[PDB]
Amino acid sequence: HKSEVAHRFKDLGEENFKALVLIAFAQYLQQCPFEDHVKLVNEVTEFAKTCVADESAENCDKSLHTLFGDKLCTVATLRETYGEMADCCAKQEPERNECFLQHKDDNPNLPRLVRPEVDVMCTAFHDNEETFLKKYLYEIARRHPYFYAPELLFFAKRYKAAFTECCQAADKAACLLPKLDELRDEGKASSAKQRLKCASLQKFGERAFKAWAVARLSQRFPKAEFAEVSKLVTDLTKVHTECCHGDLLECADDRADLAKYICENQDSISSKLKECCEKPLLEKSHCIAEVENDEMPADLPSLAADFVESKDVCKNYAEAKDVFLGMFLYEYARRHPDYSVVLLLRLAKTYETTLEKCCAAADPHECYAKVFDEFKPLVEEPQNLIKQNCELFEQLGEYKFQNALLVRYTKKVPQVSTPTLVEVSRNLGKVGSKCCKHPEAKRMPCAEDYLSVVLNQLCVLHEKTPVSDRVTKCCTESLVNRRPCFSALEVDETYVPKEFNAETFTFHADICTLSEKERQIKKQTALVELVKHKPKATKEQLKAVMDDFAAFVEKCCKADDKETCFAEEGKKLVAASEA
Ligand SMILES: CCCCCCCCCCCCCC(=O)OC[C@@H](O)COP(=O)(O)OCC[N+](C)(C)C
Ligand SMILES: CCCCCCCCCCCCCC(=O)OC[C@@H](O)COP(=O)(O)OCC[N+](C)(C)C
Ligand SMILES: CCCCCCCCCCCCCC(=O)OC[C@@H](O)COP(=O)(O)OCC[N+](C)(C)C
Ligand SMILES: CCCCCCCCCCCCCC(=O)O
Ligand SMILES: CCCCCCCCCCCCCC(=O)O
Ligand SMILES: CCCCCCCCCCCCCC(=O)O
Repeated sequence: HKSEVAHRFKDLGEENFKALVLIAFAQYLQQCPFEDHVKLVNEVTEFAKTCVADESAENCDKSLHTLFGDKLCTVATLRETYGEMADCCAKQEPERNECFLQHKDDNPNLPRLVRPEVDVMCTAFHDNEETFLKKYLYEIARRHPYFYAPELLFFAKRYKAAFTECCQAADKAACLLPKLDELRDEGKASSAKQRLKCASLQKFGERAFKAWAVARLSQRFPKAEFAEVSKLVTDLTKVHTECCHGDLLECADDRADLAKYICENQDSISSKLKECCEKPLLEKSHCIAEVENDEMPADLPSLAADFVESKDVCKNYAEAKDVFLGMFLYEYARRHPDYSVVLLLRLAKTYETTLEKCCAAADPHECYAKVFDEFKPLVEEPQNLIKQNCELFEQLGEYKFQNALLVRYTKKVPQVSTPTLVEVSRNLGKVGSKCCKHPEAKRMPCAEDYLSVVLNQLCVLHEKTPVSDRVTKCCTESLVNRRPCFSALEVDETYVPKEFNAETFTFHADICTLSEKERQIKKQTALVELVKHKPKATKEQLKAVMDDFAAFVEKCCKADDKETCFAEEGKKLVAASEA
């Protein structure tokens, strides 16, 4: 249409318009102060209206990329503050915006945002949330310059919802802290999931991304015929591509295009999309990616007919192989929402290998007549692994559970950072606590999601500075093999325990006045070093020693005097436990 500026304002809404404009500028001009942006966001919302009023107002017919670009190159401290970047202004069109895109900083050099106190948070809220919420939005925006504007928008309107319901409450913190934490982790398990969709696209290939796409998409839209899922896949993949590139506009659009094709052919695709395609343009796509598994036609056969028995199997393969291996995955995938995508993938890898050896051969029919056998062991592993993993967690709490994982993944790899062996140890915890709260039916997919991010923030931290091969081997490995590879570590015979240095195992009264989280971390931390010291430690020598540090805290951080309770009663463990 006529002037893209009005098209956007009218259909997005002055409100949303500002939010996204704020974000968009904040994602590029990471250095400039919040107050600056506010001035931009109005100077622009004020201009925009000029078209929402008579779209043929000077400059309205310009392209948003030209507009966006033109006003960047208007900032002033552009060079003084950005430099290199000021140099895109002398370039051009297509080239000017692309130039700008190459200069946004993955890892910004700002401080960690401290989370102030419920009280000031509240007080500042009731107060003008405009700038309570816009500033914090601005803050998150610049620290994560690649996060999808509209989505960051959606988080925010929940962070808004959050203060709404707690700030006006009895005991505030109690209400909100949980929520806030929950919204926090929610965002990392989204930031990282967004940064993983891409690497995997660049590392393993377009074929791989598609494979995954057909899998996940079928499980979700099981009554959609293959050619449909197939069409939805090619689109996704492209969508997932221009988005990884990072051109927030082209990205947004595609997602909208694909968003509304689906909307316009739901009968072919799904039912459960009724209540999402009634949403406004901005959410259409998000709502959908989050839609819920559609139901199966139940009456559905068995993959045996089409993939083992017939004849022509070998022929239908050769005749264009991915189509085939795709169909295979489709069918297998749609009949098993309860499997995590990568598991259907080895099923595919497995099957693939099998032909490939089989159609090359004396008698294929009898050569592969029996793969489904090769599948059972694959499917059963993660099922046993989740079963007894959620069972162990049923006994011990999140806390006592981590501590299990803590010892376990230290003996298997005591080279790694202690703080790291602690971070991940817990993150795992939460995953247990999360996804064990589901039923078998939805257990595995849910783990793959999280486990897949956690079990990576762990790699990069290890890519930061290497410490093990095994950990580095399981990290170079394929997204498909990455998991088992970990679930297949054994405990480091080679090593020699760490070197007694006590200043460690010594706990001054500090631990009385600390918080729930911190107390546990100081405990878990020593929990590790201790294992790092006496690696061959038993599930019973430990349990004792641990029951000892207990009632030692109970102790010291209790009866009248503290402060040397710990100290005298302290050393009465240090050497004290050693047996
Ligand atoms: C409708 C607009 C309302 C205002 C929008 C901004 C509200 C957000 C308020 C944030 C206030 C708290 C800041 C803080 O201390 O948070 C710690 C954050 O770093 C946690 O960030 P998250 O929102 O969990 O992650 C969003 C960024 N991700 C998803 C790219 C990682
Ligand atoms: C030091 C790094 C630790 C790596 C973890 C080792 C690999 C296995 C970790 C066990 C998981 C413990 C957390 C938990 O309580 O959940 C149960 C998990 O075992 C379930 O995960 P999986 O069934 O492997 O997830 C399915 C992912 N698959 C299907 C692609 C393997
Ligand atoms: C060389 C040997 C020195 C021994 C001390 C050095 C490291 C100590 C090793 C234990 C590390 C802590 C283990 C852990 O992760 O949690 C332990 C806690 O659950 C202890 O229970 P608490 O509730 O703190 O104690 C309560 C006391 N009660 C149970 C008697 C009431
Ligand atoms: C299997 C879910 C298919 C949903 C297709 C909706 C496509 C909208 C854009 C896709 C981006 C969302 C990423 C995701 O679904 O994980
Ligand atoms: C001057 C800049 C105006 C910029 C407005 C950016 C608009 C983004 C609209 C995004 C529509 C997204 C649809 C989707 O994500 O599914
Ligand atoms: C159109 C997609 C065809 C899917 C082919 C099924 C074979 C299993 C794929 C497993 C992931 C492959 C990883 C890789 O290619 O290195």
